[PDB]
Amino acid sequence: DLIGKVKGSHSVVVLGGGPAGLCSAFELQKAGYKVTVLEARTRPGGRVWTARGGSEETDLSGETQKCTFSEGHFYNVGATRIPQSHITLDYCRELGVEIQGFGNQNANTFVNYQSDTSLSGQSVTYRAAKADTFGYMSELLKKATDQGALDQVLSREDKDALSEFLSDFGDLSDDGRYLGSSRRGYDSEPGAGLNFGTEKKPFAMQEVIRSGIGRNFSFDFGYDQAMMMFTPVGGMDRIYYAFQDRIGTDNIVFGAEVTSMKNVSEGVTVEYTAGGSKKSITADYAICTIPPHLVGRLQNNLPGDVLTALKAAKPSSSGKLGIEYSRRWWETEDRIYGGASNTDKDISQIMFPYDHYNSDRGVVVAYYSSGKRQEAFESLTHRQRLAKAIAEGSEIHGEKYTRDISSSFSGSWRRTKYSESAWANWAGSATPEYEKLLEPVDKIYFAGDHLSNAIAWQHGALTSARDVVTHIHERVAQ
Amino acid sequence: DLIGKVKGSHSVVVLGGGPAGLCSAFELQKAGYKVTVLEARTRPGGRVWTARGGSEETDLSGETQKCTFSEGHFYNVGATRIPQSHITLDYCRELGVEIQGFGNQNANTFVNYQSDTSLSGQSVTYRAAKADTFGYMSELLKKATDQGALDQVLSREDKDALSEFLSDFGDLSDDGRYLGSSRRGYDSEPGAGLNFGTEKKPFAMQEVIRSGIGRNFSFDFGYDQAMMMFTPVGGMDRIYYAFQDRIGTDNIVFGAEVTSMKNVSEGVTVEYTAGGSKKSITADYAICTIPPHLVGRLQNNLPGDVLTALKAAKPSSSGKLGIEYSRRWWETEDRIYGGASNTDKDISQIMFPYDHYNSDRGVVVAYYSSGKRQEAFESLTHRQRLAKAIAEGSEIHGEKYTRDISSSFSGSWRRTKYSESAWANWAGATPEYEKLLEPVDKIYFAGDHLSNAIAWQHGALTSARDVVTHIHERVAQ
Ligand SMILES: Cc1cc2nc3c(=O)[nH]c(=O)nc-3n(C[C@H](O)[C@H](O)[C@H](O)COP(=O)(O)OP(=O)(O)OC[C@H]3O[C@@H](n4cnc5c(N)ncnc54)[C@H](O)[C@@H]3O)c2cc1C
Ligand SMILES: Cc1cc2nc3c(=O)[nH]c(=O)nc-3n(C[C@H](O)[C@H](O)[C@H](O)COP(=O)(O)OP(=O)(O)OC[C@H]3O[C@@H](n4cnc5c(N)ncnc54)[C@H](O)[C@@H]3O)c2cc1C
Ligand SMILES: Nc1ccccc1C(=O)O
Ligand SMILES: Nc1ccccc1C(=O)O
Repeated sequence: DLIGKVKGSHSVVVLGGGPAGLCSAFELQKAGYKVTVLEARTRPGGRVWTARGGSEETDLSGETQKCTFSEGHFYNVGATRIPQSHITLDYCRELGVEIQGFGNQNANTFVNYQSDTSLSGQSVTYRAAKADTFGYMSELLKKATDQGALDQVLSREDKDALSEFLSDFGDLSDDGRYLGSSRRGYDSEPGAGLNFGTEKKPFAMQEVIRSGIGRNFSFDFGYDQAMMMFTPVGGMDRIYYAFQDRIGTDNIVFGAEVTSMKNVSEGVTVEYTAGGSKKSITADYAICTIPPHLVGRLQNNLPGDVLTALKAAKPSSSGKLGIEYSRRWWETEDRIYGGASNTDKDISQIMFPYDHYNSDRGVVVAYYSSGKRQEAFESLTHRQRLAKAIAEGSEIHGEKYTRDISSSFSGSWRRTKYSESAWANWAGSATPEYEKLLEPVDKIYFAGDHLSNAIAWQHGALTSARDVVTHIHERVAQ
Repeated sequence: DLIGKVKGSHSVVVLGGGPAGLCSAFELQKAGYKVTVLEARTRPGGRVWTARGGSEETDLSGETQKCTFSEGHFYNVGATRIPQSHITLDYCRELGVEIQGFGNQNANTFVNYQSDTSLSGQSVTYRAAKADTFGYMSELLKKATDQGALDQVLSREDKDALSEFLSDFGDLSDDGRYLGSSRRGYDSEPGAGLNFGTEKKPFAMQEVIRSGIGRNFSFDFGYDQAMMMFTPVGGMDRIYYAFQDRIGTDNIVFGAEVTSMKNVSEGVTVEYTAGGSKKSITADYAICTIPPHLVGRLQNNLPGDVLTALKAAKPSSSGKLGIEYSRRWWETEDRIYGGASNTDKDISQIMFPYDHYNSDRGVVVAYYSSGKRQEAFESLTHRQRLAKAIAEGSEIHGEKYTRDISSSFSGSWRRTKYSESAWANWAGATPEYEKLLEPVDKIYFAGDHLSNAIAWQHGALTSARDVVTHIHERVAQ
């Protein structure tokens, strides 16, 4: 469907076997091209990397971690969740990669933030934080409406409609006050007979407002984050092993470290080291998916203004750490099944698993941070990272967070070879550097999530691949 | 564990093999009681009923439906979703019954309501509706705050903190106005290069308010509805087949219509018809989980005031209708994976499946409606119910709703077999509810109708546990 069949013989070399490079290869093959993918790593998928039992990684600081998670247990060190709009889902369909729901919103996970209130550092469930925030917000807006404050922008009918909504939205008393709600939850669960349970009591208005316990609620609305969300059963990398299988390992050189990319008379020549040897491959066209800050390191004959453009896609920090617990305390004690706790601490968030519900063990993502709050972990050894994660996590979920730990494994994307970034931020943000890089450089085409309007999304890398393959095809057709 | 081991030889006859009965028998057996369950259906589970290929049901009007859903495809005609706090999840663990997420909130499903606006009968995604509703709500509160309307209840610091939340929560402009948002979604999806996509433009403040487009938002917050929600993989009934297998089919008589229940000198005697044959069983105690409005039909020696209390638990209407499509158009076209569309139409809601994502076919719950809006379907034939469900569904999801239909299957709880109600609606804890919590000598009542979670498995299971506990303490005395 992407493009028609190609007439005659035509070759492409793809640099990088991440999502953009594998998608490119896949589509080019379908159309009848000869394709070769050159991947530096020994796995397919790039920044889509799933940590499981056996995974070993040596980072740019020379520390080697060996993952020992139990069979079936894993976490996604990069890409982990997909919204419904993204072409990633269509590819899961085409490739036969089963998906399942990803818990991107949960009433029972915690918020915990510092403030000049008695709620400072205190863990509060989302449903409680929500009921209080929306209760007092609805009360206040109703107060202003009744007061006449909005008489110049609302009719009398409007005011009565708005009021009705606010009473229900905020679960207000009959006289317009927020006095609590069953929406907060219960200290004792409603049962049978005369066991009515006991609601959790509300916090006071000023402390709710000043605590900032609602600071993350808008996350629920993000176009790429709103429920429903999805993820492949058994890891996000299953998409890229499905791509690898379809392309054929014959057409993918793993452990191929590209060192040179040059426009030549016959197309593009790419030199790479694989198996200790210097190798060369020439093809009619090349699709370069190596992260833009790493492309400059190659030997090349790219024009000055292209090399300057590449530098404007600044690299960024992000990272995760996952802990296998031998007891699913979050489910058994906290009644949390998936979702994420959120905090202002460096850890940023604690993400609970979306598989093996009610089982005996599980991996928790003890932190997923970015920017400044990932810089706080980058330089730390793995052991140090873990200690900092458990310390900060115990401040949110209690002592239980320190118990029943089997193993752990971290990644910091700025510190990981062949990435050296989580994703690009273009200086000046389309920027002129981004625009420039959409243009082919003779027979060299750039592709990847940085050359999309969904940077840090697989959809970005995949729509980039698809656009580039379409361009090459339309050129070949003439 | 619920109760310690009983001493000696003690028997209990459980009437009904739905959740309350099966839980009762499970827990009693575990403590070492002799237990026999009598279930009128062929299946266990009661109002937990999952329709699959081969399912056949003749309702109280004499219409027989035969489900022909493809292998592995189904829908829950009764219980379908579980919140994290319910003991239903604990029993799924105990029983080894795999659970998965249930899609109880979706940004991409539609709301569709009648109003005296141009939005009347028009489908709007939840994310568009929310963005507009919360965008304008935040603008209006921020305006009032800035104008000094709330200076008597908020300090300057409070005002500044509230304003900060409001701009974020409403995605307001730098000058405090709702001007639209990427949160609404995109007419054209943002892609690569210069394919920026095109944001869906906002409705006006008046349109939003006067359409009542946000009337269903508070559903998201219900204690028993808030995400995350769960459901057994492959159907809710799988809980009750798991109970059945633990209890053992030698201790359950299916096809066993109870016709009498009496306190007698030897304990409690229950008469039932099974295979057209009249049978009788006597046990030391009975646990009666038959819906309360049905209890009066039995030959009995219950006190008058107990027969009167049972009549206070008024039956309620609810039903559903599933359609198998040979194409998953909701996923492929509408980018809807699970969740529900909501409406003021009789259909009430259209629920999209939480399994077989990206497959070639699936079952849509074309309606799940209660009260007035189920009465509207109850007396219709299934064919008429289908016709509608399709007409109204096509008004929300377009002409595609009418195409690629394979088969269908409906249930209406009031019209059906050994239920004759979705759940109890007590007249006016009421005195009648309270009265029925007491044994009637050696006869105990259990069910979701004697709980603070009526219309939840949690309510039936906690009722069963309390009854079992009471029987055990009594034997201990
Ligand atoms: C922390 C984090 C979280 C994310 N969250 C999500 C999410 O939830 N959902 C989602 O959809 N997306 C998410 N992503 C984004 C997603 O991972 C990327 O968009 C996608 O991986 C980009 O694909 P790419 O092909 O453009 O680049 P990459 O994945 O970076 O692929 C580039 C490839 O080039 C290779 N390479 C580099 N140098 C050489 C060399 N010298 N020679 C040969 N090969 C080389 C690399 O090994 C790599 O395989 C996340 C990413 C990170 C890191
Ligand atoms: C439309 C609908 C939606 C619901 N949604 C949910 C949901 O999403 N989540 C949730 O947890 N729950 C939900 N439920 C509620 C759940 O199904 C009930 O709470 C539960 O089934 C109650 O169990 P019970 O044992 O009290 O009664 P029942 O399930 O009604 O069981 C009573 C049993 O007695 C039997 N019986 C009747 N008469 C006789 C006879 N004379 N002799 C012998 N046996 C007899 C019946 O066949 C039946 O098996 C829903 C219910 C309905 C109908
Ligand atoms: N894709 C991302 C970009 C930024 C923040 C979070 C994510 C996340 O989905 O993990
Ligand atoms: N348990 C029920 C009670 C009433 C309304 C909805 C449901 C439901 O969960 O579908």
